[PDB]
Amino acid sequence: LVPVYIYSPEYVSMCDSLAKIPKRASMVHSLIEAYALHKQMRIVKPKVASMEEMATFHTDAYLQHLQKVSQHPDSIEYGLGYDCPATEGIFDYAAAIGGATITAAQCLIDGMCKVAINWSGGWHHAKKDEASGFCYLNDAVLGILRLRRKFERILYVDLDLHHGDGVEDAFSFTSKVMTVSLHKFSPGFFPGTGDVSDVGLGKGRYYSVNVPIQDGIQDEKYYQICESVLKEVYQAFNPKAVVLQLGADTIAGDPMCSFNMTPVGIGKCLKYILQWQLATLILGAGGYNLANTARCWTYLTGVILGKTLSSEIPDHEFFTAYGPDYVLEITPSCRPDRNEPHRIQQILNYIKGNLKHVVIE
Ligand SMILES: CN(C)c1ccc(C(=O)NCCCCCCC(=O)NO)cc1
Ligand SMILES: [K+]
Ligand SMILES: [K+]
Ligand SMILES: [Zn+2]
Repeated sequence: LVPVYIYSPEYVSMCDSLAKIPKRASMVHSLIEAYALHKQMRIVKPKVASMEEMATFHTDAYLQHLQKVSQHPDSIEYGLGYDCPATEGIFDYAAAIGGATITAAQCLIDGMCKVAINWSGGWHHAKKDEASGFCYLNDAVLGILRLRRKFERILYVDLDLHHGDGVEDAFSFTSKVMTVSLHKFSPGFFPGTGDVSDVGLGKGRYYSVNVPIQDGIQDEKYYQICESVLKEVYQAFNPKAVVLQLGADTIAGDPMCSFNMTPVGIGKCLKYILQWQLATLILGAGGYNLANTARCWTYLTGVILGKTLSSEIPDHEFFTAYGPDYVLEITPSCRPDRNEPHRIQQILNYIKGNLKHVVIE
């Protein structure tokens, strides 16, 4: 039907308080509203996740400590400290984002929509009892566990710059959820996991697909790799629902300065997934050039709505942040692509061999 847009003014205000991305949620929604895209979507207010719902993946012990420090020596033991500081109210922030993704997943299984959007979600590094990489709660896993009540095989596609290790670890032992992550992979780069030989464990073996990619990849080659993998994944795995993480830290201009992507390339990967006509949960999380992240997700929202957007950024609250040209398009950086053609073919062929075992159920 009409895409569902998870939004409430209190929810965006909560997401703006994250120290790593101040006011990014307001910038994203303000630009989407500036293009009047919210009038073409069904606005759904997100609920706050309960302790029972967060406990479907996270352990009690980790959730108790998170709730205590939210209002300590054992904080480092649960991954709280450096990348994830235990600030006041951090448990309610986690429950808010986790509940937003659960809400979007609930809309999918109720037949209310075929696409549900929660751009502020997709924190894919958190483990069942350990925070990691700015992630205290793994709302992506919680969203998958909610769709799992109705859909038998769920495909998780992680297009963030970083490896989605938390989601992959959560389902590394099952064949009922397949994780596919395209990410920068280089010794020293966070989180350091997700080589192409990472395929899963036990009965989940060959149901974890990882595409290690080097710096400087652009739209054309990226869609070549993504369409090649998604085509083989769709025919070998035959999914019934898709969870799509679209972190914008791959876009040119991001301080990560690794990939050299534009939203047009990500949108072509998104169009290929929407053509499957499946229930699709859209997440974001990643993105540290605030204006470029709003640019990307606004463009991707238009791709979902099938609309073509005006190049000029309309005047709004955060208009001054869209220099230097104040247009929606993003120009790739003039730096080399470090992806050798023979290395990419070697990675794709290795994945093709792994997926042949999936065609032998
Ligand atoms: C300049 N400065 C203080 C820092 C710069 C980079 C990092 C970092 O990458 N840390 C490793 C954790 C990265 C997790 C990124 C989360 C993400 O986007 N996942 O997709 C840390 C501090
Ligand atoms: K990824
Ligand atoms: K798996
Ligand atoms: Zn990232």
